[PDB]
Amino acid sequence: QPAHLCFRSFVEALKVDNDLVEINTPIDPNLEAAAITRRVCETNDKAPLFNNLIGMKNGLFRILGAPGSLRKSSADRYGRLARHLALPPTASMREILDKMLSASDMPPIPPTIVPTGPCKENSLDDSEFDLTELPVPLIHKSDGGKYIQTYGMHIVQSPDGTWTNWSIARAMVHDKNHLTGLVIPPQHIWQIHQMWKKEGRSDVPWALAFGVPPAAIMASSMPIPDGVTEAGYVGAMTGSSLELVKCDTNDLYVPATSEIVLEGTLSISETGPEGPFGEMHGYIFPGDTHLGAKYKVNRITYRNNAIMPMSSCGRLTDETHTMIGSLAAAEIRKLCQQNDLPITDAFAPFESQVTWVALRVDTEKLRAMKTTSEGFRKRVGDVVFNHKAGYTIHRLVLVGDDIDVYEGKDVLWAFSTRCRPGMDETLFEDVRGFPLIPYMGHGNGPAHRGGKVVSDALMPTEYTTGRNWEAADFNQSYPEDLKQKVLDNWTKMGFSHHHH
Amino acid sequence: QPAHLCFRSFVEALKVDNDLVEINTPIDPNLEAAAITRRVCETNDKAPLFNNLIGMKNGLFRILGAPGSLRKSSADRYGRLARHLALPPTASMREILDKMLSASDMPPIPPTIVPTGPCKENSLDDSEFDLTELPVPLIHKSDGGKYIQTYGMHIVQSPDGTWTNWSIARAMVHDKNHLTGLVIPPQHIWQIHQMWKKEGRSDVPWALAFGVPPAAIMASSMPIPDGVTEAGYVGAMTGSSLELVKCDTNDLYVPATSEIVLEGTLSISETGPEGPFGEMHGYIFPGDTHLGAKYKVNRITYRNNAIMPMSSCGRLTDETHTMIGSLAAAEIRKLCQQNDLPITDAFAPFESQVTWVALRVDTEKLRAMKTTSEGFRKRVGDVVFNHKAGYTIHRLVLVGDDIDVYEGKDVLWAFSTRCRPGMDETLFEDVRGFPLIPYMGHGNGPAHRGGKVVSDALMPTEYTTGRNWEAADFNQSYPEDLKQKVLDNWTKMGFSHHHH
Ligand SMILES: Cc1cc2c3c(c1C)C(C)(C)C[C@H]1C[C@@H](c4ccccc4)[C@]4(C(=O)NC(=O)N=C4N2C[C@H](O)[C@H](O)[C@H](O)COP(=O)(O)O)N31
Ligand SMILES: Cc1cc2c3c(c1C)C(C)(C)C[C@H]1C[C@@H](c4ccccc4)[C@]4(C(=O)NC(=O)N=C4N2C[C@H](O)[C@H](O)[C@H](O)COP(=O)(O)O)N31
Ligand SMILES: [K+]
Ligand SMILES: [K+]
Ligand SMILES: [K+]
Ligand SMILES: [K+]
Ligand SMILES: [Mn+2]
Ligand SMILES: [Mn+2]
Repeated sequence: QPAHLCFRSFVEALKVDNDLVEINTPIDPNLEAAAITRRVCETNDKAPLFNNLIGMKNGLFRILGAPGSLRKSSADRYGRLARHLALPPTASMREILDKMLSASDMPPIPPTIVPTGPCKENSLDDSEFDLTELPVPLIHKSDGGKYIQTYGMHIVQSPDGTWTNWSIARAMVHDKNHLTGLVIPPQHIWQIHQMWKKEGRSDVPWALAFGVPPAAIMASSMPIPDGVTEAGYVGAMTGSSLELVKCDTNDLYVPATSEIVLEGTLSISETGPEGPFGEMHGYIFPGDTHLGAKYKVNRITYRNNAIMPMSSCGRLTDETHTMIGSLAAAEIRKLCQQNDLPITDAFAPFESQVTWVALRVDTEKLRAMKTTSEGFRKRVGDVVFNHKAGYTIHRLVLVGDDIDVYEGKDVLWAFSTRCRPGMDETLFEDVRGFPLIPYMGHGNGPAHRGGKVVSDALMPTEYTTGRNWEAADFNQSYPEDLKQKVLDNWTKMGFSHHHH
Repeated sequence: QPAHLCFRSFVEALKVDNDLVEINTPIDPNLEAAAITRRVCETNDKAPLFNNLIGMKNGLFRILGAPGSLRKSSADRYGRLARHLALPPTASMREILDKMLSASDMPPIPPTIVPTGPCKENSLDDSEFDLTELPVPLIHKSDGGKYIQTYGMHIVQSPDGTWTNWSIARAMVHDKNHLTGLVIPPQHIWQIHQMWKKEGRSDVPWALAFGVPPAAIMASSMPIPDGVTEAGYVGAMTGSSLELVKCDTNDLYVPATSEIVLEGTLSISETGPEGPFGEMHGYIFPGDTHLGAKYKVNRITYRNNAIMPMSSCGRLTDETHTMIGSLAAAEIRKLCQQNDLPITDAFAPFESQVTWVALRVDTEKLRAMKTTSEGFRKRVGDVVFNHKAGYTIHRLVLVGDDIDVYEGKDVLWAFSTRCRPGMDETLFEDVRGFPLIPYMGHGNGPAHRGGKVVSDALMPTEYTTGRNWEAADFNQSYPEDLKQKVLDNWTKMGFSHHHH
């Protein structure tokens, strides 16, 4: 099975790529696995595969850390993401995001039901497992639980059957047969949960599949539109119908090659302690436990020699930056274009802890609009910050065509030099805020509202007659023939490779 | 003579350090020298010494580019600055800035007059030179003149004789015997000029010395207080009285080992076209010529085989970042402490194009103040943005004790995650602004006023009971014994030197 369609194949891909380290000696899921993974993520090292995890019994489970993190080289920086999608490992960020958006004006390719698959190789009933006895990781030393769920996909369906959503949301072990986790607005798992709560008749049928097709986990991390079933979007993106098996204890369908599947219910009434967790913005607030959603597990099915993917998230750079930020940016780019805004590109700079998105403007188009910064900033911020795709993003930075938004150095340069603090900015206090950012949930104002800004790093003549500077850099402040002479004589003179 | 006290010795130091490239084949001062230098600065390469400059005649002149720019290695990143000051080449930024501040509560060591020095080895009168016939560089292709003066020191004295100021301000050739240059408030060359203009009797006696003692050019780039004669401050800093010779045509005194000295007058009446120039923030606005100050040159004296230092300034990283930003930050640190503010450290992040300063707060002291963000932000911004040392800086970022302000990644992390846009900020519109920033002089508001902000990246409990998080990083989210085990087994397991 191809790497983008089968997690087990994905693991082999990483091995083939010389992007894997297999650890075959015993590793403790109490902190040690996650510490090694953290170090990998902070240094862009190879992904770790823990084949001998202390507490693994009856095939549950191995761990793969850092599945969507960065490689050291510039040439294949995003190669792990490219391996989620059948792209060359040198694929650019633009190419990855375009692949992720490609299905947005394609017909869905609905999934194909097959009678069995590897995820049915082993099963444990309601008398045979205990989630407290599995080798679930403690990821950060102050976490409020053992976070089994950092890289699987929750599956929930609307009561009417018309929308089946796939998404990542964290969850931790509560007891032998329950998890607790985040289920918060405006996320689709929350929107669906609310539908079941209003109906009031039953708990939500649920499955949580770990080690799913890599293309599927990418869509699970992207804010594709309300009502859109991720399976059919992934089908369209990959050009193939995904093969799904029915759960044993409910009528939901899981990828046939899922490594581990939990089947059960998401309560419409009960809650339990959840968190704290070392989160995407780089912090944990010890003791900050709050009531979260409560999941009951009725059955576990799994592959022989099952592998659990794990994100050891926190400070730069991990899946919460490479996937949450970039995939929200991609959706925001499309949203802006669908609102007739002249945006060519969007990216969430890593430097911003993925809290900013830089929007590259087609300034030819802007000029034809015959508008001003105040008006344009307002328009852009109303589109983005009133939409779910803008939820996680607190600062938008508008830049002109000379800036490569995928290069954080250049975004920081433009922001710092072209946007006058205050005057060139519009604050948005009456929009949904992202409480996980420390300055929101642990800050001086309302955790859930405001704290957003559009920062205009367009210069005045970019609205009127055209750019009126040249950069004071080697590229722009010297003629072509001179630059090439300099480069051709560089090592001759005594000064100092792309792949590396 | 020691490297910090003699430019010629400094050049040898760089050679000894394996930090110099000597180019002995003909190099054109029309763009080529500056293009090579620009490339050096954008790649942290070795400093170029152009020994065969097309147009050099009778010993005027060789060029040294990138005298205060960065080295590639992390261990000796700031080694060129350390060589200005007799510091080890591995000296940290903190150590360099502390050296630059050390003289601020020392008695001055006034200069020593000596009857001659190398700067008198050759001379040209008022019938023997023509500044249009020297190999003055064209530094950027759209510059409005040939900028002879990018790394020399202007010398001007108050009419009463009590203050002799040394400072860098740019200047370009106007004609055979005049320059034009920037002389703008609140700079000391402007303050002194204004004193002479109010007296109204004569033009200002002036000298411009190139290739001065490196310790002297560092102080020339620092906003030490009004009325303080830089020579005596450098004397105190270095523990030695600087040796100065009298000019031939006026009564000012220049360093005995200056490479090149121009003697003349700074007009109190005349102006001439100046600029545009590829400036520190990374831009040139072609055609943006304005009237600047006008200098008359009456005499040139110079060393045999004179060397002219040159800054090919613009995008990161050159002297306008390493020296302007850092030295303003140092002064701001002291200013804050002298105002009873609990600041331990200050630095202008390169990422900000040196337009921000990050201020590290002793939060134990802050807590004892029993204050709030609004009040504290106001206090800090009133101290800094009403003072000359704050002139160039448009954003101050307050951070707690866990942040190393000399590490721009960490400043960006803290800013992005701990300062709520709007609410956690105070805007300052009625302070002097820095017009050279594009968003000021070429922006939507007054070029000379406002556009400043204090951004509070202190979290709420840093004012009250203490930090209440731990970072989600390898350092903080794992116990010591585990971290050390991970590190000790890192290469054993299969994962991947300080000097490199
Ligand atoms: C890639 C990835 C995404 C995550 C998360 C993680 C990783 C690795 C972990 C490691 C588990 C950390 C936390 C961080 C935490 C978080 C919470 C909200 C927003 C962003 C992050 C959260 C989470 O716990 N809950 C949640 O609601 N959304 C998350 N997303 C974002 C969602 O996958 C993304 O928003 C999708 O678009 C949802 O799908 P939908 O559009 O509703 O169908 N997690
Ligand atoms: C290191 C350095 C400093 C510079 C400059 C340069 C370099 C290399 C060049 C390459 C020439 C580029 C321009 C950029 C330009 C600029 C203008 C104003 C402020 C900052 C930069 C300016 C300049 O042209 N004029 C000016 O007024 N001050 C400058 N400084 C700052 C001053 O040396 C610094 O401010 C000192 O504190 C002054 O001394 P004082 O305290 O008055 O005794 N230049
Ligand atoms: K999704
Ligand atoms: K602007
Ligand atoms: K000075
Ligand atoms: K704050
Ligand atoms: Mn969805
Ligand atoms: Mn001064």
